[PDB]
Amino acid sequence: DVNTLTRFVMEEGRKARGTGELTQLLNSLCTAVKAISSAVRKAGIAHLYGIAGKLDVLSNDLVMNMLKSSFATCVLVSEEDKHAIIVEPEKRGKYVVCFDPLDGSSNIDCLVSVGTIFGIYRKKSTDEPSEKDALQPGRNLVAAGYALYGSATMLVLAMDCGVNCFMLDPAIGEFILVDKDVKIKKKGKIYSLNEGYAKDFDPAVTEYIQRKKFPPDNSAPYGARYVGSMVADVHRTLVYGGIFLYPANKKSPNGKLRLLYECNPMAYVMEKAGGMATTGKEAVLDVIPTDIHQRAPVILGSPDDVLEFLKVYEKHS
Amino acid sequence: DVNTLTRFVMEEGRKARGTGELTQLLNSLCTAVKAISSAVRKAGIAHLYGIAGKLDVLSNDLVMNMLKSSFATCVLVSEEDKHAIIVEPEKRGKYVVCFDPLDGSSNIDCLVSVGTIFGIYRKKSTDEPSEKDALQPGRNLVAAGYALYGSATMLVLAMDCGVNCFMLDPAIGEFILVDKDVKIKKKGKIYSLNEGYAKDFDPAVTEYIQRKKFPPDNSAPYGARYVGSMVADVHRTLVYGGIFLYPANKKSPNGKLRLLYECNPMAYVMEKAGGMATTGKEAVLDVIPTDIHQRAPVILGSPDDVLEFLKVYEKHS
Amino acid sequence: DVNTLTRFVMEEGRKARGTGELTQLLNSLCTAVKAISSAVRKAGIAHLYGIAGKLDVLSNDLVMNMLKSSFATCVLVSEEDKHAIIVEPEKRGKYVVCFDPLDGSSNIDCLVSVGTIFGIYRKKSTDEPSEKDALQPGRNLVAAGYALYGSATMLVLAMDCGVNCFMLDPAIGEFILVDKDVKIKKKGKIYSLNEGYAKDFDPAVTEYIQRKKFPPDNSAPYGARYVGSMVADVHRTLVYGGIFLYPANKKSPNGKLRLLYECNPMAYVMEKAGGMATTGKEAVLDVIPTDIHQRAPVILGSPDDVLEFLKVYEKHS
Amino acid sequence: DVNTLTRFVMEEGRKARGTGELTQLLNSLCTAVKAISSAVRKAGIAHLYGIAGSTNVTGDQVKKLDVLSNDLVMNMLKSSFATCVLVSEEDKHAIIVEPEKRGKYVVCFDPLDGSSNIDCLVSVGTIFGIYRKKSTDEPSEKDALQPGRNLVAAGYALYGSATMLVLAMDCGVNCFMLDPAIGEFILVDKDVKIKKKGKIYSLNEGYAKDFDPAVTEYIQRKKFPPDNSAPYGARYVGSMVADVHRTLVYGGIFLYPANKKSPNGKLRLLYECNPMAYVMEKAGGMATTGKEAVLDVIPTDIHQRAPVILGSPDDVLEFLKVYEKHS
Ligand SMILES: Cc1cccc(S(=O)(=O)NC(=O)Nc2snc(C)c2Br)c1
Ligand SMILES: Cc1cccc(S(=O)(=O)NC(=O)Nc2snc(C)c2Br)c1
Ligand SMILES: Cc1cccc(S(=O)(=O)NC(=O)Nc2snc(C)c2Br)c1
Ligand SMILES: Cc1cccc(S(=O)(=O)NC(=O)Nc2snc(C)c2Br)c1
Repeated sequence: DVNTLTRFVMEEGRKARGTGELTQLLNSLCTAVKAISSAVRKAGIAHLYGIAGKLDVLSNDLVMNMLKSSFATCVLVSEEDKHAIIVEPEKRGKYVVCFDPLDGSSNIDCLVSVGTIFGIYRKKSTDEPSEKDALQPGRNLVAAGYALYGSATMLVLAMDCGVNCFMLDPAIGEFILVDKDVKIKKKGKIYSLNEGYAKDFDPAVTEYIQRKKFPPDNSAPYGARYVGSMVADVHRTLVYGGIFLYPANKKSPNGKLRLLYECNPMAYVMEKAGGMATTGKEAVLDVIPTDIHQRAPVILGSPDDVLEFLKVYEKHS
Repeated sequence: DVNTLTRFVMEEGRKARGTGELTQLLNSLCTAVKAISSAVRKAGIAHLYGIAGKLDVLSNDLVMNMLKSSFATCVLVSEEDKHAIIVEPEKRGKYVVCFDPLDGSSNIDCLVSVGTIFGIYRKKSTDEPSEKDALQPGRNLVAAGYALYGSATMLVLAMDCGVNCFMLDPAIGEFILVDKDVKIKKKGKIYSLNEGYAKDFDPAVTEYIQRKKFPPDNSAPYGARYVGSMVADVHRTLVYGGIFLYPANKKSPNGKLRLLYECNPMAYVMEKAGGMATTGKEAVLDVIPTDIHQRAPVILGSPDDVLEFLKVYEKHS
Repeated sequence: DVNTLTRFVMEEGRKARGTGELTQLLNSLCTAVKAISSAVRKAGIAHLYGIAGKLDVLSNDLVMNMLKSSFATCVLVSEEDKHAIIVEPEKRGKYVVCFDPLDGSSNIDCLVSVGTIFGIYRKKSTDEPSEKDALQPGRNLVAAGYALYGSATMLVLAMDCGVNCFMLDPAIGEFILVDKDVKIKKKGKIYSLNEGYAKDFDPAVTEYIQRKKFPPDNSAPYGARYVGSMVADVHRTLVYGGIFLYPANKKSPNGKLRLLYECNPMAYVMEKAGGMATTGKEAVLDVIPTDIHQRAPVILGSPDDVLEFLKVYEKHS
Repeated sequence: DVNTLTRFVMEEGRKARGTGELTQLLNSLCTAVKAISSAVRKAGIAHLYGIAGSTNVTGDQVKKLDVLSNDLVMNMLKSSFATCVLVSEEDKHAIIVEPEKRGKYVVCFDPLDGSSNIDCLVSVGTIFGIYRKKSTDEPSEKDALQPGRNLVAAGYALYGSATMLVLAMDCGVNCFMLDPAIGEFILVDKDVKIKKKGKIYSLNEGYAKDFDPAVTEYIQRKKFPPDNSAPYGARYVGSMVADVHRTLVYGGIFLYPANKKSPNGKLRLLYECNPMAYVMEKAGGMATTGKEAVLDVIPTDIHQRAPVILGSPDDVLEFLKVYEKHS
C-alpha cells in the first residue's frame, strides 16, 4: 500500500494516543519543506529576471511561520536568528524546535545540494518559555531529521520507531514513503571530510585518514567524498555507509558545526539507524548545551568506522 | 530584458545565417533536458508506488528520440550505448552528438547531483555515417555544455560566442538566461579530486595536492570539495574557480572519465570561459580519439591553477 | 494565519475527539484529488505522444485506491462502477463514500472544467458491509464536497461546521484555505440549465425561466450561464449566487443527475452554505434511495431563487 | 514523431524563408502563455495567504491576474524585437514599441479574456491576432486599423481543465497541449477542421427580451425544430475562448449578436472577433456580423465592438438565411 508522510505520521500518533500536537507540528514542517523545495528549485525565477517587466531568509520565514501557526511550539531556535524566538502566547504549544532552514546555502550559488535540518524537543518545565527550554541534550529529542534538496527532494524522519525516508513527488506535493526503518551498514567504504585543512588536523584525525588511504592490511583504500553541505554528506553516509567527520582541532576545540540544529538531529538520525555519532570525547546526544549556538565536533556514520576512529583518537589521548 | 534559451539560440542563428539545423538540434536538446529534470526530481513517483493501485535509460531515450526527430543529426554516441547510433536516412542531418544522458547517476540513490553532458560536432567526412564520425578531437566542437540537476536545474551552453548559463524555471518550463559570457576566475581556492586514490597517484599529482594543503608561500590552504559527480564538481569549478582533477590510477591507467562525452565538452566549456583543461601531456581538446568510449585523465579549471599543476608535472618530467 | 486542508481537518478532528478515521479518509481523498488535478492538467502528456520514443478510469482508480488504503472505508459507490465496491476486511473502516471521480469528463475533449464529487456517510450497523449501506438519505451525510479542476483547482469541503474552500497551490501541492465558512447570496442574478430541452420542460420550469427573462417585479433580467459540467455550474452558483436546474425531461423523467454522488453532496454543500436543494417535490437530502445509481431532479442555489421556483412549482399544483 | 510548438513554428519559418521575426514573436508569446497559465492555476498562491509571513509577497504576486497577464504579454512581445504596435484590451491607446526594439508586426491581443468571472474559476484564455505593418509612416495606432483579412496569424490559449494553444496560420489550425511537467506545448491535433454542422448553440439567453427578431426566430428553430429533428443542446460558459473552442472541437454555433440596445454588439473586433473569425475560417467555419464577414470589417477605432456569429458553416448559413428573411 502507498503511504504518505501525512498518513504515516497520523498513524504513529493514533498508536501513541498523544494530543495531536506533534502530528500538527510535523504537517506544518512538511508544508514548509515543500515550499522551500519549490523556491530552492527556482520556481518563479523568471519573474525576478523581468518576464513581466535571500533564499535562506525566505526558508527561515517559511519554517518560522509554519511552526508558529501549528499551535504546537513555544520556543524556536534557528541558525538564522541570534536569539531563540518565543512564540506568542495565544499560539503556544508544548514543543521546542531547533532547525537550520537552509543548511549549506552559503555555497548555493554552485547549485550544490542544500537541506533543512530539524530537531524537536518537548518543553520540560512549566516556566515562561525561554532560550533555556532549548538547552536539552540530544537524547531528549522526540523527533529529528532533514530534507535534502538534491537531484530529488527527500525528507528523512527519525523517531523512536526508527528512520523513514519520504520522496517528494512534486507533481502532487506528497512525500511518498520509499524506505522504511532504514539501517546503516555496519562498516562503509567512504570517508568524508574537508582535507584542504589537513595542516590543522588533530594528529588522531591525520592518522585515521592516513589509514583509510594507506590501509596497513591488504584491503582497498576507502573512497573520498565531500560535498561541503552537511545534509548531502550525512545522507550519503546513511545510504552507503562510511564515516563523516567535522572534528575538533587546536584552532577549533569545539568543532565548527552547531550542536542544536546540525549535530544533534544528525546524531539522532544516525543512532536510530544503528549508527554512531561522537565528539571524540562523548556521544553527541549526551552533550548538555549551555548556549543555543554552541559548536560541537562530530564524527558519525557506520559504527565499526566510528569505533575505529575512537580507537585512533584514544591512541593520541 | 529577459532572455530565454529559445530566444537566445535563435538570435545566435539569425546572426550566423546558418541553415537552422543547429538551432533545431538545440531546441530538441533543451526539451529533452526539461524532461530529464522532471523525471530526476521524481515527478510521478507516487504512481510507481501504487497511488492508483530506470532513470538513465529513460534519459538516454529522451535525448536519443529528441535528437533523432530534430532532423539535425546523423550519428549519436551515448554513454548508454556500446556502439554509435546511426540515424535513419529519412531523419539525417549534418551534426554528430556525443552525450552522457545522466552523468553521476550511479550514486543517484543518495540523491547526489546528476547531469547531462553533450558535445556537438559537424560531421566531417563525406563517407556514409558511422562510428568514425564521432572520432574527432574536441577542438572541432561547434557547441558543448551540460545540464546540472542540482539544487536547481541549470543549462550551461558554450559556443564560439562564449559560455552562457540558463536557469530552468520549473513553473513555466523555460530556461532563463541568468549569467552571460561567463569567465572563470584566474585563480581559485578549491581543489577537487578523489583523494582515496592517493596510494596510486603519480608524483606530480601527489606534490601538487601537497602544495594545496601546505603552501610553500604560507598562504591559506585551499579548501577541498569532491561531490563524485563530474557535472557538479566542474560547475562549482566554473562558478567559484579552482581546479578539478581525475588523473590516472591503477584501476584506471588511461584515466576514468570518458573523452568523448565528459572530458571534451567540459574542456570546451572551460576554454571558452578562459580556463584550461589538460591530460598532463596535452590539452584535452587536442587528443585525437580512436574509440568512442575511451577514457582520458583530466586536470581542468582556473588557468593559474592548471598552469601551476603543469609546472609540477614538468618538474617530474 | 495561513491554514492548509491537512491542518484544518486535523483540528476539527481534535475538537470532536473522534477515532481519526474521518481525518485519514479526508487526507487520502485530498491526495487523490491532487493526483487527478495533475493528470487533468495533462502533466506528462508529452510521454504519451512519443517524447521518449482513460482519464476517468485513472481518476476512479486514484479515488478507489486512496480510500481503500485509508483504512477508513467499508463501502464505496462510484459513478464508474455498476455495483458498490466492498472493501476487504483488513482495510475496513466505518465510512461509506459515494463519489463521481471525474464529473463532466464526457466533454473533457473541449477542455471544459471537470470535477470530483464526494459524499461520506457513517455505516450504522454491526452487519457485514454491503451495497445497502449506501442507501441512505442525504441528511445522513457526515461530510461532502467537490474538487473543481477549472482555471485553478479548488476543493470545497462541507461539514457540520459549514463550508470551506481550499485552493490547490500547484507549486507546493497544498490546499490553502482561502474562504472560510462560506455562505451563498440570499438571491442571485444568474440561472443555469440546458435550455435546449425547452420542448420537454415541465410548465413550471418553462414559467420560471420566463420570469427570469421577463421579470414580473420590473427588475433586470437574469443572465444565463450553463457550462454543462455540474461542478463548474454548481460552484459558480455557490460563489455568485443564483440558481441551477436539472429538472426532468423526456430522456430523463426522473432527471439526469445521480442522487447518491451528484445531487446529495451538492445539496449538502448548498444547505451548509445557507442555500437550498429540492427535487420540486421535496428536499434532495430527504429522498431515501432504493438504487445506488438512481437519478433525481435537482434545483439548487440561493434560497430566494429556489423559493421562487417552488412557488411557481406549487402554482402548477 | 513528437512535435512541439517551438519545433513546429521554426519548421514553418524555415520553409517560408522569412527573416525569423515572426518565429521570435511566436516564441515570446508562447513563453507569456506558459507564465499566464502558471499564474492562472494559482502557482504561489500560498505566499499571498501568508505561508512565509506578512513580508514575503512580491510585486507580481499581488497583481490581479488580468494586469499580470497584460504585463507578461506586453513585455514578452516588446522583447521579441518583432513588433512595433501593440493593442491590448487593457489599454485605451496603442503601445508603440520603442525604436531599438521594433519589428514589423502589429499584435492585437486580449491578455486574459473572461477574467471578470475568474472568481468562479471559469475557463479563461488569451486571444491574439498578428498583422504585418503596411504603411511607411512612423508606427502608430492606425497600423492596427486593418481588416481581419490581413491577419498573418491568430489564435488563443485556453486555460481550461488543461492549457491548450490553438494556432491558426495560412497552413491551417493546429492545437498544442501544454505539458506543465516540462513546460512544452505538444502538438496534439493537426490541420483541424470544424464539423460542417453541429448540435449545440451558445449564447446568453437571459437577455432574450432584447434579442433581434432574427435571433429569436433562429433560437426558436434550435429548440423547436420544424422538421421534427432533435433539438440542439445549449451551452454558454460566458467566456469566449471556452465557448469558441468547444464550437471548434464539437461543432455548432456561437452568437454574440447586435440588438437595438447594442447595435454593434458587445465583443471587441480587434482582439476578440477577428482572431476567432480567422481561426474559424482556417478551420472551414464561418464568422459573420449578420451583415458581412467579420474579417471584412475595416475598423476605425481599435476598441470598436462587433457582433459575431460563428461556428459550423451549415449552422451559420442557416442563421444568415433567417437574418435575411428579416431583411
Ligand atoms: C507522530 C506522533 C507520534 C506520537 C504522538 C503524536 S501526537 O502526540 O501528535 N498524538 C496524536 O497524533 N494522536 C492522534 S492522531 N489521531 C488520533 C485519533 C490521535 Br489520539 C504524534
Ligand atoms: C545557435 C546557432 C549558431 C549559428 C548557426 C546556427 S544554425 O545553423 O542553426 N542557423 C540558424 O539558426 N539560422 C537562422 S535562425 N533564424 C534565421 C532567420 C536563420 Br537564417 C545556430
Ligand atoms: C475532520 C473530522 C471531524 C470530526 C471528527 C473527525 S475523526 O473522527 O476523524 N477524529 C479525529 O480526527 N480525532 C483526532 S485527530 N487528532 C486527535 C488527537 C484526535 Br482524538 C474528523
Ligand atoms: C512561423 C513562420 C512562418 C513563416 C515565416 C516565419 S519568419 O518570417 O519568422 N521566418 C523564419 O522563421 N525564417 C527562418 S526560421 N529558420 C530559418 C533557417 C529561417 Br530563414 C515564421
